[PDB]
Amino acid sequence: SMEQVAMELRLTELTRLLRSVLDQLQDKDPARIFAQPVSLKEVPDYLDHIKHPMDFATMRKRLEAQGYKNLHEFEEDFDLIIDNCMKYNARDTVFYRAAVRLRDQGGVVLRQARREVDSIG
Ligand code: NA
Repeated sequence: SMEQVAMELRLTELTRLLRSVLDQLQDKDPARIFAQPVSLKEVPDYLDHIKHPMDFATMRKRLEAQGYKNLHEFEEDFDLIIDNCMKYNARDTVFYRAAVRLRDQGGVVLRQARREVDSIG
């Protein structure tokens, strides 16, 4: 149907907007602390601590399969990156501190992307 094609164009356009959001968020992580999944070789107990791991590569895979239906879903995954790190790592670590910074600096990027998704429908 033509209705299905239009829904598809909307998903594609959301995907394009989210790809740019994701590059912008990831520049707020120059150290590449959240670039890839936590290694289970190197942190074998990780899953006893954190039930839903997230990272930017896993988000990028989901994105390119147009697996985000809206901004809220995308925000949930971003927030898992931060919230996971702040539980697993203590306050006085480079890892926790990099989450706080990614959070604060990501907040601005997301505040405008919410306006762009409402605005552009
Ligand atoms: Na903790």
